[PDB]
Amino acid sequence: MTYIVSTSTAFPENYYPQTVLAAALRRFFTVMELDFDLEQIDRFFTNVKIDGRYFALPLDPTWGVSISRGLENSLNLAETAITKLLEKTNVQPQDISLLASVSMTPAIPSLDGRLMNRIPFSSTLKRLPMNGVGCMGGAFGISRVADYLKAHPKEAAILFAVEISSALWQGSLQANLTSLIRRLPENPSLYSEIIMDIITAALFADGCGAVLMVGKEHPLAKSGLPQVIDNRSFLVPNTVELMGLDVVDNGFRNILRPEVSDALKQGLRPLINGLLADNNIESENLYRWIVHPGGPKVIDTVEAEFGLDSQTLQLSRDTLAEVGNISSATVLYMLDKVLSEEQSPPDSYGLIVAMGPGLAQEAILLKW
Amino acid sequence: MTYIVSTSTAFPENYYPQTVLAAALRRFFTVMELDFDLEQIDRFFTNVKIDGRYFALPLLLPPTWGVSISRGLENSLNLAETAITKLLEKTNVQPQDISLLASVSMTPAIPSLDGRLMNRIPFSSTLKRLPMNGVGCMGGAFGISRVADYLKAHPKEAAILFAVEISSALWQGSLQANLTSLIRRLPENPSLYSEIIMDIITAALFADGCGAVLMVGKEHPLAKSGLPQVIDNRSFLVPNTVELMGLDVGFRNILRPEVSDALKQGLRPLINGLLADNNIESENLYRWIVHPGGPKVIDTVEAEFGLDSQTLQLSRDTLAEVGNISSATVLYMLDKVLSEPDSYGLIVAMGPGLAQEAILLKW
Repeated sequence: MTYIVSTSTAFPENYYPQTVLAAALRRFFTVMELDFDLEQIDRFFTNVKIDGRYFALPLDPTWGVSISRGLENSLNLAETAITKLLEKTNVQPQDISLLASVSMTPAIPSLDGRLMNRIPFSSTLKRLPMNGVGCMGGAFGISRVADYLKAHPKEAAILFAVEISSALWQGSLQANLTSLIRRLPENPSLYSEIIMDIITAALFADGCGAVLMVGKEHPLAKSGLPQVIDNRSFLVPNTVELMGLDVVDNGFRNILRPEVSDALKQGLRPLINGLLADNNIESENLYRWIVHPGGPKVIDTVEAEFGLDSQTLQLSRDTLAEVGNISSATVLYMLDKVLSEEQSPPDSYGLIVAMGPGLAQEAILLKW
Repeated sequence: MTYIVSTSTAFPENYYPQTVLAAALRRFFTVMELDFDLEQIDRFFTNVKIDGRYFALPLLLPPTWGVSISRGLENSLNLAETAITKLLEKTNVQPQDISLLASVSMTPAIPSLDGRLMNRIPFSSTLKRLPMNGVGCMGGAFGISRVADYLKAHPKEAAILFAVEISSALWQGSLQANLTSLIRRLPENPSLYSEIIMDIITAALFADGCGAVLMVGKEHPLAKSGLPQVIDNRSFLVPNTVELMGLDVGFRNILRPEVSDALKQGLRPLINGLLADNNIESENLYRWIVHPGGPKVIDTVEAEFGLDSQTLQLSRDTLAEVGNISSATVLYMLDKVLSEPDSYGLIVAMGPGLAQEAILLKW
């Protein structure tokens, strides 16, 4: 089995409290003289339960130069996270066999290839650049690397996830919101669309997380480290339209439909109960959950679906409170917290759970 | 080791001769009255040695970019489903019996193409997925490598890789806008001349298509002895070559001439190493399958390894019949070889990074 040796994170410079971001969006609503209840901005920016977010891209361009900036910031955060991971484990870049990445940032070549020009990996490094997975990518990545290390038990591998959600604030939100409020009196059907764009504006933030995992025979694979003993994927049929990221002319639009939390119920239990059953364990046997905070409603749905104590998912709400939704990186950040400042009984069980576009969910069974 | 048991292709409905496509671009130049020598169009459309290309998207005086991406997405889905279904039918393999679906494509898709296909084909809801990007024309070869590693740890499982690219999306407005902005800015800046030629070469070269391959572990029932085994694979990235090849965001294909030269930096260190740790000399290779980025790339590989000029003939033939269909090309090539004796072979491709991938096969 694969061992989680260590983790690290990296965040951009500017941290805005949630009220400042809501004031910015309201200012845009007022300046363009858009006709939408200004208090609807505050309601959804407040009830997402986020205290403040990191933005790599300014709150004060062209879509080309915005993406170029986002590429640069993605690379910077990934470099910082990988470097501190290597230094805290005392591992040289040439001893890393596989470098896996997840990020919605457009990058051809991928961010991992780009990073080999700033960190001295060997030229024959294997790379695992994934995409089309959105918020699930963090957990997704662990699974893929875990599978990789089953056949490479002597190797070390690094996964990183980095997202620049603030790129939506570089024009896409503005253009789409102006058109939608334009048509609201013409066609009230679009009200639910504006809400979506506001919720997206209230929800998503920037960040990067990284994790070093090793195979069984690797010199760093010691007792007392979290072991990835199994993982599983699930895709809820006929839910493509509930979540995702569409490319539009001026930029992207984020798809997060209100149905999501209900749709998730179709996959959560067969995924998890099936995984645990196939490892002769029940959901009550889990000492800890690390559940991606899709939002307060997503967390509540997991709580209800598994009969969990109201404190069992507090890490999800805590994470969402301090950094917002940093998409694929969130779970890694959470895992980082758990490894760095929380205590795990020997041989206890943990479960990483994430959801995202498809609508797809990933579940990973950890053992201490 | 890992076996390759079958392959399939899928192409759009319309096949345009290279002469028609060149004439289309010249028409656009002339209607806009762009001050650029139109004989450079023919030249580079002729010099790429492509006789025709499949274009999924309409052949341009442009619709919305969101609409173009929607069409690219739906066409990519259609092609991949056609190829996957053909693969499954020709092997009599049930979709429920597939353990992994890996995809490579530059068509933006969140969720990925492989996820959306689970609604078209009855894969089990717990299908493992490997959706890859950022690799361009290397993806096909790249994909095979990553699937082989997977099946190394899952020796009785089956996986499918598909590669699908819609280059014709770049004819839906990006090339026109870029070429006009460059040409009517050329009098101010004579440095932009290079930028124009690159676009022409892009317009001359890339095409649409899809391939799929079914791969199995070693204990799988389909792992018969007539099939090629992936016995090793290696990857290599040339330092400080990011700006030579790639795709920047419409989009703009990046393909600088120096690629041909930077290519030399990677190939021989890669290939010679991969053969060396497998007790194999480059001369006793029965077969080569080299991604045809262009005839200049094929000639570079030929000279760098001192090959017989028929050894890479499959690359020139492929480029003539289907053009450069990016990550799918080498699958379309593999499909030929399987369908057209204790010997070794290698698949070689190159793409953005600038990265190269090499795979050692044994039949």
